[PDB]
Amino acid sequence: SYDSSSIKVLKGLDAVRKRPGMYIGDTDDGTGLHHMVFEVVDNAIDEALAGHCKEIIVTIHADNSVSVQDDGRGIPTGIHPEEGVSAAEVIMTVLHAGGKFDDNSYKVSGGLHGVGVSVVNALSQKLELVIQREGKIHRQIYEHGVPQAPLAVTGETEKTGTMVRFWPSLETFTNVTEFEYEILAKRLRELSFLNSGVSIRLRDKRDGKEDHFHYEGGIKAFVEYLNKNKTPIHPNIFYFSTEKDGIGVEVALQWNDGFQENIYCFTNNIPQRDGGTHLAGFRAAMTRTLNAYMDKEGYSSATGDDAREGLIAVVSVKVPDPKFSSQTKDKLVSSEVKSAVEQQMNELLAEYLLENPTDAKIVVGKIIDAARAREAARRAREMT
Amino acid sequence: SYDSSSIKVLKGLDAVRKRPGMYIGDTDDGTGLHHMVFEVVDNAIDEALAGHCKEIIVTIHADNSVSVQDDGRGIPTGIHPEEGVSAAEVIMTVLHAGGKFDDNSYKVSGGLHGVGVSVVNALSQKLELVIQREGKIHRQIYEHGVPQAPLAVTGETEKTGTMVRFWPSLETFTNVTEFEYEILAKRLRELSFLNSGVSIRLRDKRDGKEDHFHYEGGIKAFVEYLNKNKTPIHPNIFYFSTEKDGIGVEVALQWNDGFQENIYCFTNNIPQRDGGTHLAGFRAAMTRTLNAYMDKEGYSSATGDDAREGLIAVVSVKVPDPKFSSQTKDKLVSSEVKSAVEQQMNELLAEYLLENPTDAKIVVGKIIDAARAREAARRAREMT
Ligand SMILES: Nc1ncnc2c1ncn2[C@@H]1O[C@H](COP(=O)(O)OP(=O)(O)NP(=O)(O)O)[C@@H](O)[C@H]1O
Ligand SMILES: Nc1ncnc2c1ncn2[C@@H]1O[C@H](COP(=O)(O)OP(=O)(O)NP(=O)(O)O)[C@@H](O)[C@H]1O
Ligand SMILES: [Cl-]
Ligand SMILES: [Cl-]
Ligand SMILES: [Mg+2]
Ligand SMILES: [Mg+2]
Ligand code: NA
Ligand code: NA
Repeated sequence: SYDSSSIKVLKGLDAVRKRPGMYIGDTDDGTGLHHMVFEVVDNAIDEALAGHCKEIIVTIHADNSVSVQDDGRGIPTGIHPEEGVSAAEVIMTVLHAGGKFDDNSYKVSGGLHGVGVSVVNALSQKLELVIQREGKIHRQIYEHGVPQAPLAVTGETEKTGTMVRFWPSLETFTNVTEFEYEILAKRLRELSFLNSGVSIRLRDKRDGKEDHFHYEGGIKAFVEYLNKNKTPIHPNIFYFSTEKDGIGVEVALQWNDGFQENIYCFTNNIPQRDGGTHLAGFRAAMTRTLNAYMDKEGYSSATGDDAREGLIAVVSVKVPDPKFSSQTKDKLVSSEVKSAVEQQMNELLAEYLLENPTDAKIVVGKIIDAARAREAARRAREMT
Repeated sequence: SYDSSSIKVLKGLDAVRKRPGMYIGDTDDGTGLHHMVFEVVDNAIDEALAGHCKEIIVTIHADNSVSVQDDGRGIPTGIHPEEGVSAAEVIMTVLHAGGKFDDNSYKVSGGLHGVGVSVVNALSQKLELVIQREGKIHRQIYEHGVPQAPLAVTGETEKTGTMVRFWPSLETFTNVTEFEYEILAKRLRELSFLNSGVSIRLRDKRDGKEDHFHYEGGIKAFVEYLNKNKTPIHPNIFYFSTEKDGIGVEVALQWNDGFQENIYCFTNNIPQRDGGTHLAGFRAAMTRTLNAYMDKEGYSSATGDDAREGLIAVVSVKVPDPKFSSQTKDKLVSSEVKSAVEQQMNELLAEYLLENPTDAKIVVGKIIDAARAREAARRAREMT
């Protein structure tokens, strides 16, 4: 019998536990498990983007929990009048709740859905929250998303910051249930490059391993790092950072003598594994600008794929209200970012090629060689 | 100042309008716009999967609205006691609400989040709902997700079904704002193949164009259709349908003399553009089973990619509670589906090759030729 009693409304965090895939991704291969950490880290990075956090400490504990401490402003603790509990508890227990729906608290933030840490909470057997704010230490414990007691003051402090420690629920996560140091370290190293001036520490209490990431030089240095064990073919890394029409665009790139393409795209410091409009704009400007240069200098018919071979690039955009296809933010679907990146790249890459004739000549050589190899592969295929 | 008044909770459907990308996808290139239709169509298909709907009519109206009529059971109309309004209104105005959180109303369904038609409503300037149920016609109008009046009886009927007509909000959708016949027709043709016995009609009132899709022969015929304007190299399409361990697995495939691979994956009739665990299991069993056959018959070192060239396949699984990474359901992230597909394929594909020696020999020839062409391309590349 199909009638009004067949219709169910899921309340609070029940939807997250019921359908974890739409909130955290794959709960079996480890990627969802580590995403729990990255949600908490993204909130600390957002305090760093806002200018308030200079140190982040990520700890893998020996009982398979993870903690993240930041020295930012602290999650607000005052009573939220509408809901009648502390703003921190609203944040931990209510979907689509937070301080990133306008630009008053965070001008630019990776966060935008009001869901992230509420997901972490919902999918954790236990979560510990410690907040340092307004001279006071506040603490609260959750079990499966349920607060055990109201947020309470436990003492005094000169400091500000937020600490979240969580133990993931094995009723949700299967197969890969332990944290992998190198997965966390990769992401934290990249965040250090993206956030100059912010100390990021990683500690593993299982084995005593630790890292301290504090690179200077930003994404230009990130490109150097990524070519470290490769062989760059030209010495001058192309780089710019601009802020035009409400949108920050920062690009670095360099070709090496290998045959792979590795472009890393980020929006408000969140990676897009599956690319998006920023990558589409980057590719479009590279193809245009190189073809124009080869035409003006008399070297020209290669395509956009021949520009790929040997490329390492980082594209990092800063956007007031970006649009992603999912909570995991694997893909950027904001059309005006395609145009901002394309426009800035066309102008600054053309200047780069004019100002660095030796590099330009080497890169043209590489593109031509890629095209020559592509055409020979094709003829060889046809002939078998 | 960052404090508890900085924390905002979005209510009702406000979150959908605020962050449409996580609910509908890209609101500028047309893909989100057409997804609005497919959400409504998916709900009618779910009535068809359940055995209650034999006809679906999709109409593109001349004012740029779309309607979908089905002859299923009808959206329940009785008052939902907890919320105090009709179950239909709860469905249209509340996220994570519906009848697909257990298997009592729909054994198997594409739907699972309780979000789809509430998203359509939230992002529509206007929505018209007409429900035929229990001898009565019920009607309600929404504007920007807001009901204008409570659901009302308007007359009598011998029929059952649901009709939804919506006008998409241009405050949300940009650039591609008109419906494209061929986008809808492609999806509806594929749903006809996936749902034998269900009449699917498409009508465009802008120009009088119409289609009636009612293919028989199912996914085996779908593979024939997809090779129609190509040249299959062997006459016998591989096909099976089984239901083992709670999971339905149905596969059809055939090689052609071209060089592209086109695998179409579906879970409860919803396509996965970005693949997933069903595709991973399909690839794994193909590689294993073909290598075993080539080893036993003495033809063997090709890889999994050489099995790709010329392949057309459809993989359709039926799963009680699948896991997707997003509301748009582009990717299946359920580990036990990888194993069900892999296991069923290994057993039935090996039988197929034994029972059809002429086809097996042709397919082995094709795999070998693909490998030969791959190796020649590689040597040619190296030498430039
Ligand atoms: N470490 C932190 N320091 C200060 N405020 C924080 C911190 N973590 C969370 N918050 C606050 O809690 C809110 C909710 O966080 P969260 O549930 O992650 O959603 P969000 O960051 O706003 N968006 P999203 O992560 O994309 O879902 C944030 O918007 C902040 O207002
Ligand atoms: N055409 C229909 N006929 C009968 N019942 C329907 C129909 N459309 C919607 N419903 C009911 O309305 C509920 C909510 O639909 P919807 O908001 O699309 O979510 P869902 O189909 O359950 N899941 P999802 O589409 O994955 O978000 C369904 O679960 C059904 O109970
Ligand atoms: Cl009812
Ligand atoms: Cl406060
Ligand atoms: Mg967040
Ligand atoms: Mg639905
Ligand atoms: Na914001
Ligand atoms: Na169900």
